[PDB]
Amino acid sequence: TALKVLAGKKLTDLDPDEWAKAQASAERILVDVGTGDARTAYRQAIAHPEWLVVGVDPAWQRMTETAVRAARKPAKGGAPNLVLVSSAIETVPAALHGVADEVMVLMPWGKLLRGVVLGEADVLSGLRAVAKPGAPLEISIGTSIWREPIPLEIRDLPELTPETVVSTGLTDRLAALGWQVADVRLVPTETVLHLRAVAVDPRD
Repeated sequence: TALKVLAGKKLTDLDPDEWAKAQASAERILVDVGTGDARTAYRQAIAHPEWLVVGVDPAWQRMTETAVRAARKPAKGGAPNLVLVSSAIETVPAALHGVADEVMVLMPWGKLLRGVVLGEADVLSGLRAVAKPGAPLEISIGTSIWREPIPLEIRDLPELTPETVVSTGLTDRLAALGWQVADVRLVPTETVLHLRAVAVDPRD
């Protein structure tokens, strides 16, 4: 019920009332699903102190170094608006339901990457669950991963292009789970596939 949040190197139960207070005080709430070492989320947190930047990742021990520098005083690189949550997107806590003004999936790997490419329901629904209505979903995937050697988790999958996003039915599956595709574009450095969706009612 309380979020399992990082406090430096240790894991912590975040006080449900403090969690609500932080959201209210924030002008915008941004959720980074799949953070890695979460230093991208940290840079965002430092760049936008009025934003509540929530980093979500199951591998919480890789975020610890960032969590340490974030826990410091403001004069030494502290980011009190950064919240690193230990969780998978497939099984998100109820405290994370509908909290996001924006959901980002930047350079995913493993199940998150494969889930996004294939359009797995458990992943897409988990992404949808944390978003407020009208919230944008940003997915960024570097297309260099389909060069050899190709990572195992997308090894059997054809390269994701704007045309394949449609032809594979990924767009349909996003639509059936509450995500309305707004834009898809290749951006070259390495080409980066950008997908933009908006949180809506699940149709088909």
